[PDB]
Amino acid sequence: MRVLVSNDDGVDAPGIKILADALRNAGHEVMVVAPDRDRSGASNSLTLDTPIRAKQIDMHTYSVAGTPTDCVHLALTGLLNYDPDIVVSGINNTGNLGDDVIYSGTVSAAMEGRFLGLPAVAVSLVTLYRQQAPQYETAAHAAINIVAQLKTDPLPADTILNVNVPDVTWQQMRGFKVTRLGNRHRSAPCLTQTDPRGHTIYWIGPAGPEQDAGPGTDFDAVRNTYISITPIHVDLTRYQALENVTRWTDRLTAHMD
Amino acid sequence: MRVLVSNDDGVDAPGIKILADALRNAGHEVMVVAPDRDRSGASNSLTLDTPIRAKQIDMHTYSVAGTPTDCVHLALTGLLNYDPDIVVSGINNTGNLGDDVIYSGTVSAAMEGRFLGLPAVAVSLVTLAPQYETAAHAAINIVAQLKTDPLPADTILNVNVPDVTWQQMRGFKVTRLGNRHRSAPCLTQTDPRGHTIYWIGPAGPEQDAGPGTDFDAVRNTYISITPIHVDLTRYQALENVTRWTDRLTAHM
Ligand SMILES: [Mn+2]
Ligand SMILES: [Mn+2]
Repeated sequence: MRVLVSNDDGVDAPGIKILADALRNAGHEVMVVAPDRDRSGASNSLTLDTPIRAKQIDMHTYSVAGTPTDCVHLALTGLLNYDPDIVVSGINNTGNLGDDVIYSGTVSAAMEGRFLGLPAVAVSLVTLYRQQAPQYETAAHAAINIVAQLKTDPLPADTILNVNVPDVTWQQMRGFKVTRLGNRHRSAPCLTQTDPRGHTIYWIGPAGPEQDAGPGTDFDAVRNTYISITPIHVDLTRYQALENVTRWTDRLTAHMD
Repeated sequence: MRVLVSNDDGVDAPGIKILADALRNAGHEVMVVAPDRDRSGASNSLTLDTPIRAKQIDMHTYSVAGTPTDCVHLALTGLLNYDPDIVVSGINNTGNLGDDVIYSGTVSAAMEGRFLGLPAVAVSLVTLAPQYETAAHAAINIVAQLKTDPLPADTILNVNVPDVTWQQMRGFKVTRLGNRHRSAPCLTQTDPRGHTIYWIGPAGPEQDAGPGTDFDAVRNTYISITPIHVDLTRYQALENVTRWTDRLTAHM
């Protein structure tokens, strides 16, 4: 099939190079459009006030000076003469779990893919301890299997998949599981120290034992050497609360003017 | 009741000062913790690699050099001997509609307060002499209503206000999120030097902003209220994916 590939670490990242090579060996056609450098640390929204620069690296690669949402949007609206069937973002050098997903760069690229009517998948690697080469080939192998399964057995396509792969060899993996998002921000206290000049500074400390990381969550599966799969929303409207708020607003109207 | 106020425009912004004064005149207790500069245009994630600095301006005001999420988090984890009942963010100088909400700085503050177990509301002004007094009058009425009539507290209210006088306002309406940028083509132009540049085109031919949306409400001079998610987990799809994953495993 015809696949598009993007990320948020940059076009020169080793994670995006291995992912692309694995797909071509499977018999797919792959185009790549990625940022010129690491974009993590800035806003994810679209640029509308200024024009955007772009240059070509090779016959299959384009470099873009902007956000990862700009990359996917332009590629499907006239930048190229190419009609893909699916969008894949990755592979990230750091995991994306729990309540950190909403502001993730890797996820943002897949989000823009579904807005235009295409199923999308996000893939991350769970590394630890910041000369050991990461197991990128392991994450790539899991990607080519999910894609081939979506081809024959499609999904309702009103959802995107978030995937996290443990940093080990394939022979040590234990299997696949479907999980939910957990929480961690609640159990993070603050700290107080002094700089070399004697001014008070503040740190955000580590997580405590009272965190939501029990059985059923994505945090629990990755610690037991399992691959996590979590379906997430695409529309932030809570429809199951509309009828109640409407009656709540009716009372507010009569109490005022 | 006790209220915690924050924003993303700045601690010296006129929008946050009027909001705070109106709440105190209503009989509530107010404490302000806001960013030091107009940091509208950066990431909203928590800071973990570097320490954060903070200064106390007066009796009820703190200036923080970090994201609006850093403001709310620190204020509820030991910075203050204060136990608020609700968090309010605003008032923003522009609007927040459609698919611009997910990456909004104003919303990010209200989002963090919910993770710590507190109800939150975001307020924005739809600017096309700003009418901040009109938005402030609408805020105090909603706050007082929440005390007597509580909500399931698994949702956040997103509020937008038209830029007119109170005498011209027509009422309140419950809406849903619309859309405007899912059909904007790519345009090709040249810079004064000869290079090639690309613009993202304006709103396309057919957009999703009809009856019921949040765009349509403010265009006809109404106040929009939209309940939004906090947990991005789609529980209504866990059944199909499970069976789908089983067939994936059974492919050897
Ligand atoms: Mn990254
Ligand atoms: Mn702002």
